Amino acid sequence: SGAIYVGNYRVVNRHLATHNDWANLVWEDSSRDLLVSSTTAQGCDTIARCDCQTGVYYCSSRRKHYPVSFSKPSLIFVEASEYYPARYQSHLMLAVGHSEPGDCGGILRCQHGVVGIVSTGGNGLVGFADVRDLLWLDE
Ligand SMILES: Cc1cnccc1CC(=O)N1CCC[C@H](C(N)=O)C1
Ligand SMILES: [Zn+2]
Repeated sequence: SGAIYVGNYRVVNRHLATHNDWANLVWEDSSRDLLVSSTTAQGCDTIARCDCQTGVYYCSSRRKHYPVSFSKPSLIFVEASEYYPARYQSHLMLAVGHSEPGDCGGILRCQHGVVGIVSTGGNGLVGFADVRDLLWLDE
């Protein structure tokens, strides 16, 4: 679990969105596993606007942060689950690192701010849904 709070927005994994998230829907993209809902309170996370390929992510299954090198956002094949059929997930970045299903929502950050959130994993690889292109999150 985990979310990004920037301005009047809450960014979560689309497969983990709540009833409240859907009742206050701003935008969602099944192909990205992202959903953004509105909030009454003001958020202070800073979104990175960069092409960083190194950063640190929070791994709840280990109660630890890990430094990683990650790939640029791309279309990557993702196995079927109770949430989605087998498909290509877009805007996804991979790194060599530990992750388990309850790890989705963990933040990946570089020196510039929030890069994205944990969205996939398995086989010693963790996948992060990028948020750096969503420029509207700041306005
Ligand atoms: C096995 C594992 C390890 N770390 C994080 C997550 C996981 C599970 C996993 O990859 N997915 C299940 C939930 C939906 C995901 C998606 N974006 O389609 C895919
Ligand atoms: Zn950066």
